[PDB]
Amino acid sequence: DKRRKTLVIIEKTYSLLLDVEDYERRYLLSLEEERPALMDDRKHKICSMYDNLRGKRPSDDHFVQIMCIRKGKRMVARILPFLSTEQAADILMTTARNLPFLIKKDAQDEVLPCLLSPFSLLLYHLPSVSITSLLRQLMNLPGSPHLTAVLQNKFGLSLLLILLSRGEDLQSSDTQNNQWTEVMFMATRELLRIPQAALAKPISIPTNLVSLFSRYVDRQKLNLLETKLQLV
Repeated sequence: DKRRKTLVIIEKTYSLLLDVEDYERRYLLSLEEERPALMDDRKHKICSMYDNLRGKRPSDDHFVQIMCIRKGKRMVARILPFLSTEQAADILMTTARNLPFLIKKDAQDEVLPCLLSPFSLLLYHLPSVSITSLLRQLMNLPGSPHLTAVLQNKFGLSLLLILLSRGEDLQSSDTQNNQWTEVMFMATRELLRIPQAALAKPISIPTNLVSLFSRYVDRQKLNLLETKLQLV
């Protein structure tokens, strides 16, 4: 159906991507000649890709449709590092907001995991509040919060872990407190609730996750999480 029309948005945007990747590529392998990067004329293309992913607010429809086609996801995964921190945060927020539905349409293709790396790097430019918002969004709070579909998914589960992890980095360097502790009591709770079998296989399991859960759970249940996630 409209998959046909959306496919056009993708190709239109894909062409922009290759152009941007071409300049970056040829510039990165010529770091002698010691010449300043000429980005003045390239910049309006990045915004164009962002617009094509959303297009001012606008409903999640435009973006979600794109994130259902195999090429769409692979594309977005490559567009991310070109976007500004805000643009990428919007994409990540919008992804988590509709993640349950995106996992369903990714049943056959299973290409979501290629977004993990791009999002990983994004999280290191995000402050405490943003991480909480992302987790709060992923878990569906404020609205009825569930994550079952998320934990039973490689990317969903791996994303949850990278978020909780980054949140540890920033919460250790010490309504955020209420927001964060709720998202942490929901995280640990739902993590203990899920059966060992239904849990997906995480791509990269962060080391500081033991310390994090040490703050919201007792020794007894903490061991459960260790054996539960190969925590390290």
